Amino acid sequence: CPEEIRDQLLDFHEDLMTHCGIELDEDGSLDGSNDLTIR
Repeated sequence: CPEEIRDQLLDFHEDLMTHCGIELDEDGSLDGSNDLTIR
């Protein structure tokens, strides 16, 4: 099977949110606070 058992690969889709683009699209995806306690 693929890596993700659920449907496809990751987070219900890739080329959506944070991971296909990480040069600054991750940096845009990490928008504000309240993502982790290390903030």
